[PDB]
Amino acid sequence: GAMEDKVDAIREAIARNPQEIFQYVRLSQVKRDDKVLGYRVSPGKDPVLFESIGLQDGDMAVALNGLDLTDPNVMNTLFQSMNEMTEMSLTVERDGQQHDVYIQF
Repeated sequence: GAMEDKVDAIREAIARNPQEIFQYVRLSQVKRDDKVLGYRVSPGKDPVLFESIGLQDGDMAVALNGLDLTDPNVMNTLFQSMNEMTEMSLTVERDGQQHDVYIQF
């Protein structure tokens, strides 16, 4: 009950300031031969949000709100655009299997 309420209070703050999502969901580039495969996703300031979205440790994001995360320049665009979005749809590869996960702010 209290974790759900805490997750709702984080979401509300993200809704008001979407870049705050990056305090909770950390992305770190994965490369193979100098090509970016995507971003390893890990929990940030309070892991409850990362957990609530359906993310697990070791997941690699390959698409985010329709942005192809193999594009070496796309992070520029992601950050420029985040404050304009009201959800995050993520496609992650998890032990070699893709999953779509979702949070509406």
